[PDB]
Amino acid sequence: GTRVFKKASPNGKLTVYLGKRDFVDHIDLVDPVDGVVLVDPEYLKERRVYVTLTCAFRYGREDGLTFRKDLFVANVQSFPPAPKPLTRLQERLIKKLGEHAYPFTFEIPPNLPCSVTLQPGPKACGVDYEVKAFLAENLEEKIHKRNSVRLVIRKVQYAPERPGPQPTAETTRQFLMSDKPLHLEASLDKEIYYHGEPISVNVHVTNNTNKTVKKIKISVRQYADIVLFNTAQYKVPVAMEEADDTVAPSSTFSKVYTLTPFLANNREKRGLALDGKLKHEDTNLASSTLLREGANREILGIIVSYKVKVKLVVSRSSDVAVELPFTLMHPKPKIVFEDFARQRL
Repeated sequence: GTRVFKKASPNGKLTVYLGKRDFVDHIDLVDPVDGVVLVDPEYLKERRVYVTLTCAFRYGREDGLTFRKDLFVANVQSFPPAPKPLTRLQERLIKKLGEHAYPFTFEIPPNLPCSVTLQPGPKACGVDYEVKAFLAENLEEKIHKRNSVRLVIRKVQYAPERPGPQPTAETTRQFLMSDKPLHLEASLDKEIYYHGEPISVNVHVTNNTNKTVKKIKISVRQYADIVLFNTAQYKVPVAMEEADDTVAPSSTFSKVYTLTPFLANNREKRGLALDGKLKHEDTNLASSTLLREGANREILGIIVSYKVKVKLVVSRSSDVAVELPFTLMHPKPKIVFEDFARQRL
């Protein structure tokens, strides 16, 4: 039936239940983090149960950190209940789990960065979301690790396909020791693409020169800018098609090329922004960072964007190129207990 993900604290006395691992950001709002926390009463002994949701930017090795910045923290006291309406899943889970199952809910602000991990090779950085449930007498009391449970949830970006005009074409005019120019014009089929979806690139060349285009290189490039702790810029090709298609002198050429950027091909590449850990199978290339008008760019930690590049290799050699921006999003999303740990393949 309904899949519910759970994780227990090391001692087994505190257990957290969530409906999903990935909470979709719909730009306007984010899926609520609706969960339940079960507690052992003999072990409770008149202690409070807290649940914390943290969004943090981290920089440095996973394995005392080098850098960590909390971008958002939300705390809720689940036991005793604090002076909110429950969801279908929470109501269904309390009935099944019993009188010691207490609800927790967080509303993730939409302006926060989506989950992103940047692998720089043999160091790392990223934005992570963590649900932490723990039992204690107050927030000021230092927590015992066996009395706490940590679940790494993700915020993933989804945007609906653009209802409007076609994506604008990119052009370039270049003179190649010539009286008249070579005109390169390219366009993409859509503005928004999802992970695993092919990208079609409509290439148009009006070569009014006496030179010949010997080949056409089509590629998808990821651009990842680190904007916290250590300002840096990465550029990684994530898809490449080298076509041996020529454009004769004084001639017009037109062709549609299709490419699909896949993480599977770029596991070895460095400076690559992913939407999760490389070890987890549900990880894809990072989605494009949506920049709202007047938003603080710095507090997003890592800014990801994509472009398709169309390069014409000319004989003499020389290069004529255009770059086409596009948005890469997470695909449209979609009682038995399951472990929260994400699978590797």
